[PDB]
Order: sequence, then structure tokens, then C-alpha cells
Amino acid sequence: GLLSQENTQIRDLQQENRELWISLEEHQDALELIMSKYRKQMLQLMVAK
Amino acid sequence: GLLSQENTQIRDLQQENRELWISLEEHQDALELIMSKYRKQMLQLMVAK
Amino acid sequence: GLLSQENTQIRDLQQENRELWISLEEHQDALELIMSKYRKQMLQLMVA
Amino acid sequence: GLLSQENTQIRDLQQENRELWISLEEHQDALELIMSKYRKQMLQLMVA
Repeated sequence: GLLSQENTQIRDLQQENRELWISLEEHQDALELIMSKYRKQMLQLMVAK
Repeated sequence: GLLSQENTQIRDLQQENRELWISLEEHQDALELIMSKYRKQMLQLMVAK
Repeated sequence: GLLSQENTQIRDLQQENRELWISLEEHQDALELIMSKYRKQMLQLMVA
Repeated sequence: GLLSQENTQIRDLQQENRELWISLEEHQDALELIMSKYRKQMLQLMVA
């Protein structure tokens, strides 16, 4: 009965779920990268001083 | 037949879906607020200069 | 001669430079905090 | 007397101050871009 309208909708919602999580995860990585670069620049300024 | 295991799972997945969206939306607001404050400070520095 | 043009302009540039450093670190703290909230929300969704 | 201690230290503080301003704006551009990508991803999910 995996082909029922309900089981098909479950798999569609699980795919949407996964896409939302990937969106959150990709932006978590972007936040970490920008913070890493921001703190590396603060250190480069201190070193040059 | 709204009480079937499948229909119950659909409503659970829709609630999860909504929670993921709220997580994305709340952080969109946080990003906007921090950028607004960041640009307002750059202007306050320019004005004081 | 601390009232020299030299020593006076030094003091103004030092004040501006201190304000720029404070601006950089205050924004650091603000981004760190929204990243903390973001990460902890993801951790909460993940075990729910 | 541009080689005065006054005028020399002025120039160093001006260079540092310019670097701090560039740092602030470069990070502005970087955050604006990740916010752009984030917002456009949400818009894409919303019409999908």
C-alpha cells in the first residue's frame, strides 16, 4: 500500500523536511566561515599593530 | 479515515515542516536586525568624524 | 608641547581608532550570539 | 617638518584607521552576501 495517496504524501513531506534541514545546515556553515574570517582579520590587524 | 497511521504521520510531518520554517524565519529577522545595527554604527562613526 | 598640532591630532585619531576597534568587537559579540541561538535551535530540532 | 614625530605618528594612525574602516566594510559585504543567499533560498523553498 506504499502507493496510496497518504504514503506518497508522506514521502513528499519527508523530502521537503530534508530540504529545510539542508537549508539550515548550509547556512550554519556559512555563518561559521564568515565568523572565522572576521576573527582572523581582527588578529591580522592586531599582528600588524 | 483521518485517524489512520498515515494521516497521523502526515499531520506530524506538517508540524515539523512548520517548525523548520519558523526556525528559518526567526533567524532571517535576526540577520536583518544585526545588519541594521551594523550599518547604523558605521553611520554614527561617519557622523562623529 | 602636548598642545602641539601633532599631539592634538594624535589624540583624535587614537579616539577614532579605539571606537573602530570597539565597533568591530561589539559586532563580533552580536554575531556570535545569533550564531549561538541558531545552532542551539538546530540542536533542539534534531533531538525532537 | 613632515618628519616630525607628530606628522610621522599621524601617518601611522591614519593607515591603521583606514585598515579598520576597510575591515568593517569588507565584513559588511560578506554578511550582506550570505544574507542574500539565505533569503533567496527561503524564497525558492516558498514557491516550490
